[PDB]
Amino acid sequence: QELGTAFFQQQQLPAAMADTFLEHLCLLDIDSQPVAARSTSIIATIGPASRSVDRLKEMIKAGMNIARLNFSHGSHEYHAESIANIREATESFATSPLSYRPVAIALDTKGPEIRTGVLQGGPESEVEIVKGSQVLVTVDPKFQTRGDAKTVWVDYHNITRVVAVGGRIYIDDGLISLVVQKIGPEGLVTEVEHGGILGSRKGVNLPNTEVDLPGLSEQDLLDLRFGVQHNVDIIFASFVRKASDVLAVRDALGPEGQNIKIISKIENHEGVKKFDEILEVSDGIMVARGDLGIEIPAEKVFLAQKMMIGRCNLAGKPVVCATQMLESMITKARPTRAETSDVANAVLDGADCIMLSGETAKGSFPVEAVMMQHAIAREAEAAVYHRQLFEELRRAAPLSRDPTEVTAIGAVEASFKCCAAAIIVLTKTGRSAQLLSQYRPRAAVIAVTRSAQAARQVHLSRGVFPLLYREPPEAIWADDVDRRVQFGIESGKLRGFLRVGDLVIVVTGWRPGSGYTNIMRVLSVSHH
Amino acid sequence: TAFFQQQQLPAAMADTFLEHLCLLDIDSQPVAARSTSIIATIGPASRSVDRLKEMIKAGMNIARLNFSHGSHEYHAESIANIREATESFATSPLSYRPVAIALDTKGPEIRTGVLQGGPESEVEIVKGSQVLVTVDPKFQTRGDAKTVWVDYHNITRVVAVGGRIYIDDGLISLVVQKIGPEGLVTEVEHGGILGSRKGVNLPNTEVDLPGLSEQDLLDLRFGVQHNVDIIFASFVRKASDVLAVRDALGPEGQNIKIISKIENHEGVKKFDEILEVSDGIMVARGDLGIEIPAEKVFLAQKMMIGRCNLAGKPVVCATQMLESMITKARPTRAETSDVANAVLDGADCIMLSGETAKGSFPVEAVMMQHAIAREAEAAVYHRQLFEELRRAAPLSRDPTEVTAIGAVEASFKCCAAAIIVLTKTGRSAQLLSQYRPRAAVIAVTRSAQAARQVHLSRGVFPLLYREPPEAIWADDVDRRVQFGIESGKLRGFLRVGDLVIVVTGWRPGSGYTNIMRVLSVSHHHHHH
Amino acid sequence: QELGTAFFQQQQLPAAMADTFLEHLCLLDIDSQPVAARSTSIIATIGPASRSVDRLKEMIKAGMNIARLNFSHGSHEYHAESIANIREATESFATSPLSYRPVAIALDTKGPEIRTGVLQGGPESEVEIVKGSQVLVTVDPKFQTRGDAKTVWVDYHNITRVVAVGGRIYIDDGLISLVVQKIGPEGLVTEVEHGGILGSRKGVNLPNTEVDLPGLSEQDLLDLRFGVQHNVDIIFASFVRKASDVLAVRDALGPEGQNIKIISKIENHEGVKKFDEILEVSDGIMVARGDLGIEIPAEKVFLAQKMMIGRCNLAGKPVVCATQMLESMITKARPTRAETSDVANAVLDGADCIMLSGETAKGSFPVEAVMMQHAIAREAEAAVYHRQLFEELRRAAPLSRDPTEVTAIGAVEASFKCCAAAIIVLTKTGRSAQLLSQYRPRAAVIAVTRSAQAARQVHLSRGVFPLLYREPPEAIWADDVDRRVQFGIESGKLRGFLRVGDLVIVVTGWRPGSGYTNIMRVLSVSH
Ligand SMILES: Nc1ncnc2c1ncn2[C@@H]1O[C@H](COP(=O)(O)OP(=O)(O)OP(=O)(O)O)[C@@H](O)[C@H]1O
Ligand SMILES: Nc1ncnc2c1ncn2[C@@H]1O[C@H](COP(=O)(O)OP(=O)(O)OP(=O)(O)O)[C@@H](O)[C@H]1O
Ligand SMILES: O=P(O)(O)OC[C@H]1O[C@](O)(COP(=O)(O)O)[C@@H](O)[C@@H]1O
Ligand SMILES: O=P(O)(O)OC[C@H]1O[C@](O)(COP(=O)(O)O)[C@@H](O)[C@@H]1O
Ligand SMILES: O=P(O)(O)OC[C@H]1O[C@](O)(COP(=O)(O)O)[C@@H](O)[C@@H]1O
Ligand SMILES: O=C([O-])C(=O)[O-]
Ligand SMILES: O=C([O-])C(=O)[O-]
Ligand SMILES: O=C([O-])C(=O)[O-]
Ligand SMILES: [Cl-]
Ligand SMILES: [Mg+2]
Ligand SMILES: [Mg+2]
Ligand SMILES: [Mg+2]
Ligand SMILES: [Mg+2]
Ligand SMILES: [Mg+2]
Ligand SMILES: [Mg+2]
Ligand SMILES: [Mg+2]
Ligand SMILES: [Mg+2]
Ligand SMILES: [Mg+2]
Repeated sequence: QELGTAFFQQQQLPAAMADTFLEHLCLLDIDSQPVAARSTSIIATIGPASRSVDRLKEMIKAGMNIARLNFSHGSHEYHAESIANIREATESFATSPLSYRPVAIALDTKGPEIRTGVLQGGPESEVEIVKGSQVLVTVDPKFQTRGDAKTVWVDYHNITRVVAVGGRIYIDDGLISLVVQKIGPEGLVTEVEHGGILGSRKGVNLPNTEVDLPGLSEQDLLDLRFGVQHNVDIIFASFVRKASDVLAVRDALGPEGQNIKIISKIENHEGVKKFDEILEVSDGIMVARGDLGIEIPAEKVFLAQKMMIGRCNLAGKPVVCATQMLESMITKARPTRAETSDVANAVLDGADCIMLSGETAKGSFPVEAVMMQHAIAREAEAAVYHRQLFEELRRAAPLSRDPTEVTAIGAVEASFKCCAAAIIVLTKTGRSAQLLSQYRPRAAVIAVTRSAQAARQVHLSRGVFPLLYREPPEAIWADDVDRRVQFGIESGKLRGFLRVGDLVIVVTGWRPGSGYTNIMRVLSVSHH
Repeated sequence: TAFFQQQQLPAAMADTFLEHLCLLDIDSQPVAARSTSIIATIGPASRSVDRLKEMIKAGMNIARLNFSHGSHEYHAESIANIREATESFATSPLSYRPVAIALDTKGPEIRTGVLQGGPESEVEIVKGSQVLVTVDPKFQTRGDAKTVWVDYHNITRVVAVGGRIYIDDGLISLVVQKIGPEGLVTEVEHGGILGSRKGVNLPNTEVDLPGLSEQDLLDLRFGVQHNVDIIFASFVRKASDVLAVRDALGPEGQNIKIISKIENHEGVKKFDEILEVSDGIMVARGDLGIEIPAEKVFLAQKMMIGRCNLAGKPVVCATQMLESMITKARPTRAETSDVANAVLDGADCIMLSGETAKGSFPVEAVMMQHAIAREAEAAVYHRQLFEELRRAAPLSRDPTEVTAIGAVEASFKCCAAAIIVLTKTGRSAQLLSQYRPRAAVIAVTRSAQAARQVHLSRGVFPLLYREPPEAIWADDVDRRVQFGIESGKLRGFLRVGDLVIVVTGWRPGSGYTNIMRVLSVSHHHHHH
Repeated sequence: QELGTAFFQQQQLPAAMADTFLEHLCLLDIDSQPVAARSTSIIATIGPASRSVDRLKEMIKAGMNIARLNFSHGSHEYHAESIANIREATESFATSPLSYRPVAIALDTKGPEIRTGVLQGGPESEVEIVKGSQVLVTVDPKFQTRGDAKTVWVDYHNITRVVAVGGRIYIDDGLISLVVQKIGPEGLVTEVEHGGILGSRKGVNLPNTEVDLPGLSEQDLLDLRFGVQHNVDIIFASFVRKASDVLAVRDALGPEGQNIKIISKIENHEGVKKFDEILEVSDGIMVARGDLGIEIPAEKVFLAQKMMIGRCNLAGKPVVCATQMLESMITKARPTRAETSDVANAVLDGADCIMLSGETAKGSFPVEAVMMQHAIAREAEAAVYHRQLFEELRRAAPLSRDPTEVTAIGAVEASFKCCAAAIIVLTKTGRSAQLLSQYRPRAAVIAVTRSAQAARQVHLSRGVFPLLYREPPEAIWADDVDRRVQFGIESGKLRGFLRVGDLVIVVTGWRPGSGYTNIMRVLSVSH
C-alpha cells in the first residue's frame, strides 16, 4: 500500500501486476532496478584457472554457491587439494556470520562415457586438429599418453567394431568431427571434417550407435568412495540413461553416503526418453547441454531444456541448466548478446541453478564469469511472471495431506499478500525450505539450520539462503526455536534482507526432529 | 476412492466452467455442513416453543421479526420463545446452535385502510371502475370498492395525473385521472380482490416520507432494549439513511449489525455509497420487483451479490423463494432453482417470509432450503471463484488479512474439513469467509452476540465457548482450539484423519490474529 | 468510437466487456436496455385456455414460437382442432409477408407413463383429495371415467403388485401423496398424506419400484402416425430412458417421418444416467422438471438441469427447460420472484427454449405468461457473459474438418469483431443456422430458407430467426443466392434488426443442396 510510490516501480513490480503474459512482457522496464537478493545458485567448475585459495575467495565474493569437481579430469590427489582450497577460502569468511556463505561441493562422475587420452605434451597441453588432415583413432594402449595432431587414443576398446566407414566420430562436445575412411589393425583412419584445438581427455560421441557401457566402472566406484570420504554434498551423475543408473549410484554411496544428493545429468536421447523414471528416483536434474547437444540435433536442445525444467518445477525438484552459457568469456571479459540471453532465459524457464564449466575451470576470466551470471540472474528473477506461475502450479500440482507442504503453500501465498521481505524457516535437512522454494516466492527463503551439510545443500533450491546456527540447544525447546527465528531476523537485518517495519513470514514446527513443520506466523520486524 | 466421487469433486477439477457444469452429478452426495445461513420470519405458524425447536433442528440460523406487523408485546413474546427454544439445547455445549434475532423495520411503507366490513372482509376492485384514493380520516375504517384510504397523508400532493398506484404486492393498479379536493380520482387499470391494510407502491413518484419515522425510532429502541443482533433496515435509499439508523441505535446499540435493504430504484442507483457504510445488504425482492420491472430484478440481485462478494460483506437473498410452500408440502421447480441459484450467485444468507411466518409447512420450508443450499454449495466452481476473489482483494500489511488468505489457500491444498478460528468479534472469521473456502470455518468465541452475528457470513459455524479462563493464556487458547475440533467431531463436520487449519493470534484482544497451523484430527481428544 | 458511446451503455455491454465473471456480475445494470431481438424460443402448451384463433393470435403476438400438443390429454380429434386453430392464427399474418412468424407444432407423447382416469363430471371437472381421508386406487374399468374424491382409477393394470403396504403413490408431479394401507381385491386402499385439487388424467409416479412398460405402446404408435399425417415438426418424446427408446420412436415415424425432430424428454433417474447415449441419437433434449422433480429428490433437479444444458451446449444440440417456470401465473396476473429468476437462470444456464405448460394450457393468463417469458428472456440474453462462453467452447469442443463447422466459428468470431447486427445464412434444413447458434452470437442469425418445415424447426436453436423465401428459382443459381441474401437484408431492415451502416456477416455455399456451406462475407448494409 504505502511502502512508497517508489516501491511499486522497482523489481519489475508493474510487470508483476500484469493481467496477461503479453501485458507482462510489454511492462518490463530496463530502469526498474532489482531489489531482492539473487536467488538462482551459481555452480562453478573448479580447475587450473580457479584452484588457488585467493581466486576461490574472489569467486565466493562474486556469487559462487556450489563448486563442481569434474572426475573426468585431474585425479583424486588433485581434487583433494581443490577441496582443501575451497574449504580454506570458505572458512576464511567464518570470522563473522556477516559475510559467511556456505559453499557446496559437487562431484561430477565419469560415468558411461568415452574419452580421448592425454596428449604427448601432458594434461595441460593442446594440439591443433587441422581440416582435411588424416587422423588415426587408435585403441593401442601405447598411445594412451602420447596423443598428437595425427593420432588420437580412445578408452573404448571396441570403437573399431562399432563405427562404420563414412560414419562420424565427434570430439569435445562436437568441437571436432572425424569421418572414418578405413578400418584395420592400426585402428580407424579418419579425415578431419571440422577441426579445432584438441585438449587431453576430451569427450567422444558416436552418432548411429547404441554403445552398451557399464554405468558404474571400477574407477566410478573409487570416485564415489572418494566423494563419501571427503564429505561432498552432491553427486552430479553423468550420462544417466535410466532409473537403474540412479539406483546403482545410490547403492555404491551406501548408508554412510545416504544424505548425499544425487543430481542426474541428462546428456543423451535415452535419458530424455526415460526422464520421468529418472527424475522419480533422483534428487534433481542437470540439463547437460554439452553432450546432449551433440547426442541430439543442436536445434532440439532447447525443447529438452524447457521440458525438463518444466517437469522438475512441477515435481518440486532442483534443476540445473549447464554448459556454454557464457562460453566466449573463456577468452573475453564480456559475454555475447546470445550468452546474456541464454542465462536470463534459463532463469525464466525456471532453473534453480546455473553453471559455469570452461569459463571458470580453465578460462582467463573466472571471477568475471561468476559476476556476470550473478548480475543477469538477479535481473531475470525480478522478471518472472509469478502470477501465472503460481496459478499454474495450483491447477497442476497434486493435492497434499503432508502438513509441511500445506504450510508452505499458505506461507508463500501469505508472502505475496503483504509483499513480505522474507520467509524465515527452521529446517534440519533442507526439506521445509525446499517446499517453500517450489512456489517461487519473491520473498527470500532464509533457512536457519544447525546442519553444516544441509546449509550447503539448500543452494540447489532457488531462493533459499542458508544460515548456519552454531549455538548449542537452549534448556527449553520453545526458547531454542525462538532464538533461531531471532537469529534469522537479525542476520536478515545485517545482510540487508530486512529492515524494521518489514513483514516476515515465519515457518516452524510443533516438536523437534524432521517432518513436523506445520506453523506459519506473520511478524513485524522491530528493533530489540 | 469414494472420497473423490462426493461433494461434486469431479466437477470441481474441471478446467472450464462449461466442463464443470457438464460434470455435475445428482449421485454425488454433499458431505460438507451447510454454509448458507437460513433466515426464518417468525409469526403465527412459527412462534410456539415446540415449533421453534423443530425449526432450529431443521437449520434455522436467524429469526426475523417483521415490525411491519404486530405489537411490541407480540415481538417480545416471539423473542422469549425463540430464546427458550434456543437455550433448551444449551445442556450440550459441543452441539449447541446459536440463533440470531433480526429486527426488520417498518420503514416508510404506505398501507391502505380497514374495510367497512372490518379486517376479515374483502371487496372486489373491478378494472375500468373509478375509485377515489382519500386521506380523509373518516374513511380510515370505511374502505369499499370505490373508496380506498391510505396512511400517507401527503399522497394527494405528490402523485401527478398519469401516475400509477400499486396495491397489495402490485396486483392492483390505479392510474390517476384527476387531483381533486376529495383526493386522487383514479381508474382501475388492473383489478383484483382487496382486503384491509395492504401495501402500496408509488414507483416513478418521489415520496416525501422521512426514512426514520416516529414508529421506527420506537422499534429501534425496542431492538436495543431486547438485545437484538441485527437490523434489517427497510427502504434504504442512500448512505445518510444508514447513518440515521446507526445514530438512533445510540451508543448502547453500536455493536448491532446494520443490514441495508435495497427495495427501490434509488437504492440500486446509490448501492455503492450504501454498502460502504452498511455491514451488509438485503436484496428485498418483494418491493424491488414492484418498484422496478419484474423482469429486471435478477440483474439487480446478481449485481448486488457480486459487489457484496467483492467487498467481503454479507448479502441476503429474500422474498418468495419457496412461496408455494405457504400452502403446499413440496415447492415448485422454479422455487428450488431460485434457492440453488441464489447460493451459486454468492448469497451469504437466504430468507423465508410467509413460508415460515404464516404458512402450513414452516419446518419443511426450512428443511427444503437446507437441502438445496447443501447441494448448491458443493456445486460452486471454487477454482474460478477463489482465483477471482484472490486477485480482486487488495495487498495488505494487516496480519489478520494476511493469515486469512494463507489459511484459505492451505485449506484448498489438502481439502481441509475445517478452518478453526478464535474470534472475539467475528472479524477473523469474516476475513476467511470472504475468500469462499470449501472448508467449514468453525469460529470459537466467548461472545454470545458474535456467535449469533457471524451467521451472516457464508461458511461460518459459531461455537459458544463457556469455560472460565485458564490461568495461562496459551493454555486458554489451546483449550478453545481443542474444543473447536471436539465439537467438529461430535457434529460430524470432522472425522479422524481429516486435516484442519487452525487460526489464532499472538496475544489477547481483537486484531492480533497472525498464526496458521496444520493439525490432524485424532481419535483422541487432544490434537496436533 | 463512432457508433456513439450510448451504444456501449445499452445491451449490458459494460458487463459484456468485463475481464472476469465476478466483474461481469458487478457491472450488470437495470438501466441498460436490451436492443437485440429475443432469441430464446418460447414453447406454449395448447389446451382449454389457448384454443381460440383470437387467443392464439394474441399468443403469437406475445412471442409464442412453438405450440405443444400433449397427447397425455384430450384425443386425436381434440388435437386436430387445436392444430387447425394454430395454423389459422399463424397464417392470419402472412398478409405482410415479412411480419409473418413461422410457428412450429410439437407432439408430446404419452410414453411409458401411468395416468389416472377421467373424473365424474368430465375432463373439465376437479375434486379435492382431502388429507387424512381414505382413497381407493383401482384398476377396475368401471371407474375409468367415474373418478371422484374417494376412488381414483389408474391405467397400469399391475399396480396392486408393484406397490408395497406403506409405500407412496404420487399423483400429478407429486402434488398428491397417498400411502398404501392395505392391498386387496378392489385395489389399494390408501390414506392421503398430502391432499390437493385433482384433475383428470394426472401422472402417477412410484418411488422405489420398477415398472415393465414397453417404450412405445399401441397408443404411442397411433399418436406418432397422427403426428406424421398432420405434418408436425417436433416430437417431444416422454420418458426417454435409453438410446433404444429414441431409435424406436425414429423407426415408428418411418421414411415418411424422416425430417421430424426428436427432442428426448429426460424425466427420471435412468434418463439422467443414460444422458450421453440419449443425446447422441437425439436431435435435442428437454429437461422435463415436472416428472423429473418427483422421480428424483427435488433439491437435485437444478444439478440435472445445469448438467444437461451444459452437455447439450457442448454437443451443439438444442435443449429445452420445462415445467413450473411461471406456475403462479396459472391464477395470478404477475409471477413470483422465484419464477422470474428461474426463467432468467434457464437462459443464463444456456437453454435454447423455455416452455409453458398449465400457464398456457389451462390458466387465466396465457397471453401474459408468454409476454413475461419474452420480457425476461430478452434481459437475460443481454446478460450472457459471451467472452467466457466463447473461449470455453473453443477450448472444449473438438477440431473439425467440416466446412460448415469451420465457416460458422469464423462467422461468429467476425460478428463479434465488428458488433454485427446480424449473420445472414442460407439453409435448406436449418443445419447451417444451427452450427452458428452453437457459438451463441450476440448477432441475430437470420436464416433464409424455402423449406416451411425448416423455418418452423429452427426455432429450437437460440438466436435463429427464420425467413421463409417464397420466390421461384432464377435461371442462374448465383443470382438466386444473391436474391435470398438481399431478401435477408431487406427483411432485417423492415423488422428493425438492421439499419444502413450496420455490418452483417453473410454465410453461403459454393453449390446447391445441403452440406456445402463454406463462405463468409462482410457486407455494409446499402442505400
Ligand atoms: N580439474 C581439472 N583439471 C584440468 N582441467 C580441467 C579440470 N576441470 C575441467 N577442466 C578443463 O576444462 C574443460 C571444461 O570442463 P567441463 O567440466 O565441462 O569438462 P568436459 O570435458 O566438458 O566434460 P563434461 O561433459 O563432464 O562437462 C575440460 O574439458 C578440461 O579441459
Ligand atoms: N390438451 C389438453 N386438454 C385439457 N387439459 C390440458 C391439455 N393439455 C394440458 N392440460 C392441462 O394442463 C395440465 C398441465 O399440462 P402439461 O402438458 O404439463 O400436462 P402434464 O399432466 O403435466 O403431463 P406432462 O408430464 O406430459 O407435462 C395438465 O395436467 C392438464 O390439466
Ligand atoms: O525441514 P525439516 O528437516 O523437516 O526440519 C524441520 C524441523 O525443524 C524444527 O523446526 C526444529 O527441529 P529441531 O529443534 O530438532 O531443529 C521442527 O519443528 C521441524 O520438524
Ligand atoms: O477476530 P477478532 O475479534 O480480531 O479476535 C481475534 C483474537 O482472538 C484471539 O485469538 C484470542 O483472544 P482472546 O483470548 O482475547 O479471546 C486473539 O489472539 C486474536 O487477536
Ligand atoms: O444448411 P444446409 O441444409 O446444409 O443448407 C446449406 C445450403 O444452402 C445453400 O446456400 C443454397 O442451396 P440451395 O440453392 O440448394 O437452396 C448451399 O450453398 C448450401 O450447401
Ligand atoms: O557434462 C556436462 O556438464 C555437459 O555435457 O554439459
Ligand atoms: O421487505 C422485504 O423483505 C421485501 O420487500 O422483499
Ligand atoms: O413432461 C413434462 O413436460 C414434465 O414432466 O416436466
Ligand atoms: Cl396437504
Ligand atoms: Mg564428468
Ligand atoms: Mg563429454
Ligand atoms: Mg562440459
Ligand atoms: Mg557431459
Ligand atoms: Mg418490514
Ligand atoms: Mg419491503
Ligand atoms: Mg406427455
Ligand atoms: Mg407438465
Ligand atoms: Mg412429464
